Amino acid sequence: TIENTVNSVENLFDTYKLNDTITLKNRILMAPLTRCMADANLVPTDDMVAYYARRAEAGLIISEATIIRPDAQGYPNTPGIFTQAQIAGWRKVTDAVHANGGKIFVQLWHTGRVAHPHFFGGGDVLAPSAQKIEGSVPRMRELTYVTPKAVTVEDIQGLVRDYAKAAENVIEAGFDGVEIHGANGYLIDQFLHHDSNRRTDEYGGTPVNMSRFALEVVDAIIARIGHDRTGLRISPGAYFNMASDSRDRVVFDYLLPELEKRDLAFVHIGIFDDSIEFDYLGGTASSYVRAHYGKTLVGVGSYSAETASKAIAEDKFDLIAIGRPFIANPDYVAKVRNSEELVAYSDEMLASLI
Ligand SMILES: Cc1cc2nc3c(=O)[nH]c(=O)nc-3n(C[C@H](O)[C@H](O)[C@H](O)COP(=O)(O)O)c2cc1C
Ligand SMILES: CCCCCCCCCCCCCCCCCC
Repeated sequence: TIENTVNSVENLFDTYKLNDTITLKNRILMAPLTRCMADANLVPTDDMVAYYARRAEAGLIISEATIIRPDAQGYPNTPGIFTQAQIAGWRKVTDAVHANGGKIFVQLWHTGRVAHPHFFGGGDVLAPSAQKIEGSVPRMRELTYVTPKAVTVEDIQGLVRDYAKAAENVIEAGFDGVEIHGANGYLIDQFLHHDSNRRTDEYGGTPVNMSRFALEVVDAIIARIGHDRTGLRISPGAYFNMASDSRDRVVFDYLLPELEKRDLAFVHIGIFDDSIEFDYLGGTASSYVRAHYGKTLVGVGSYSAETASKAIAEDKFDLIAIGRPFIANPDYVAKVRNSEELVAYSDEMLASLI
């Protein structure tokens, strides 16, 4: 059991060969963490360069979610990678991480129905279906979510194009690869769940159809940058801006073996506390995926170094992403290596980019 922790987490420091292109120096990933600190042009700042550079002891950094085009924006100051200036800003980040002996993937984002037109000149919010989420944008004054426009198949083609163009830009910006943000209720996840996907065309209504958009995005990105540089984050369990539906499981039962055919760099779970069991998945999100997918898996969500080490020892997943503790402890890896006390995260830490 994971709770029966032991007095060594040596396995976290194992070298891990993702594939013939990339070997990680340890099993510890910096989880993607939106910080809302990019500039008015959504260009990474020199403060963001320093922030990522000081975490280069991680085996791999996954960047904050990075938007693929303007109508993807749902939160303030989230960086993009669709303009030349954005590419140049990210190149400073990746050069600094590499110079510090690290590796970094960008996380490519479209928020779908969680976008807000305040950020993009009053344009249409896009989603699989005209199903609005509840509420308003967090930490902003009165930006109520709107009913999305159900994308047309031409919109879908343009979105696939723009994911692929972003992936090309990512390589120009010097990243080691891309994590596709297929998780946490955002655009790709919206196609994979019945709450958000009420379509009756070739993108809805069956597991094959509901998986089609995700697989088209994956395949278009692989065609641009290669499978060894492409990972995917997924949320089989509904929990953020997503209502649950008992039929969603069979979508993922179809998707996961299809993903295995693409020989991705990794699949990564998107969850906050992986100790939570989901009724519809027969247990935890990671155990569900591990039962349906036989290649490298990144676990995440309320793990300590000790419980992550135990889970990996027990073959539950291969790599551990660490989120909140990497905000509270820039030197997380060194402190874990040296058995030093770690500071607990508090939400108040988000005000500071350190
Ligand atoms: C402030 C904050 C921002 C986040 N932003 C993202 C994001 O950009 N992309 C994403 O996929 N997950 C995001 N997450 C989720 C984390 O990647 C991670 O799954 C979560 O924090 C659980 O891991 P932890 O317990 O180690 O923090 C965010 C989490 C937090 C706390
Ligand atoms: C945007 C990143 C930071 C978000 C902070 C607020 C928390 C969002 C995630 C909530 C995690 C708990 C989910 C409750 C869902 C029920 C599932 C069983």
